[PDB]
Amino acid sequence: HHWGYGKHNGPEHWHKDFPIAKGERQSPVDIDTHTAKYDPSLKPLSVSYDQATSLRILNNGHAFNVEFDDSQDKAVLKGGPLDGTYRLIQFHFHWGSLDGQGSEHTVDKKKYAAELHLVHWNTKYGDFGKAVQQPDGLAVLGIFLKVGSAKPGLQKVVDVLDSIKTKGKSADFTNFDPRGLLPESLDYWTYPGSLTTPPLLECVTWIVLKEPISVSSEQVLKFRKLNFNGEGEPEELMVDNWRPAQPLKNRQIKASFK
Ligand SMILES: COc1cc2c(cc1OC)[C@@H](C)N(S(N)(=O)=O)CC2
Ligand SMILES: COc1cc2c(cc1OC)[C@H](C)N(S(N)(=O)=O)CC2
Ligand SMILES: [Zn+2]
Repeated sequence: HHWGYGKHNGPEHWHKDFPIAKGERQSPVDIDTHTAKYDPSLKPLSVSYDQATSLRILNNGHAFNVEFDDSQDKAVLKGGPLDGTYRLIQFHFHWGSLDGQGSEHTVDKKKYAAELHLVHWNTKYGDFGKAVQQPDGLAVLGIFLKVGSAKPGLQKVVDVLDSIKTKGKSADFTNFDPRGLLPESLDYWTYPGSLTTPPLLECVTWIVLKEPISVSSEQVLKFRKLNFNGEGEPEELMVDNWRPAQPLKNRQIKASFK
């Protein structure tokens, strides 16, 4: 019926319902590290998550979303390429069926096992639905995951997944601190792009950290036990929920580091 990640409804089909799929600023993209240019005009990046208030985790049939109370100026992203203040609304991941794929952005064509997206909206537009209608409406902080050592700050997420196995299920998810998902370094690449799922709106300033976080094989295996289907339907494992790299077109990727 609707869009997803399969042969018959996956990324290569999305353009029929969402023609912007073939637009001028689509995401993700390949980050060619040799062509990205250091930009001295970039101000320092500010990730201020100390007062973040998580609420709930939801399996939406595409990924799982950890949702935050964004009714107050709490968890915010500022600086870097951004003008003004962007408020955290949710995070989610994209991942693969195997450790050699899963990320949406690639780095010199390298695919990581997964990619975390911390989604923020520009407070100048008042709320998320108005923000996605603007070219500078969203800022998505993207963080690569590689398989190696466990990420202790991820385990609370992993352990709730059994309770939201299928599409439409949610669970209370309070007091989760997203600071535990960040790598040491805030070095990043940035470029103007889009949502990577329908409606594919061209409203995102992408900020993709250079340093991946490490998660354990067991952690990512638990992601792959989720289901795309609803309860009581035949099992379709939630794997390979990533859009591949799209044409860069008339864009430059800027680096925050020399
Ligand atoms: C049977 O019903 C289907 C409905 C749709 C699709 C596939 C289906 O079966 C394969 C995909 C191709 N489009 S979309 N949004 O362009 O990916 C959504 C509508
Ligand atoms: C349905 O809930 C959401 C899903 C998605 C996003 C935000 C959501 O709630 C705010 C953002 C925009 N991503 S992405 N991959 O960072 O571009 C697409 C998927
Ligand atoms: Zn995403």
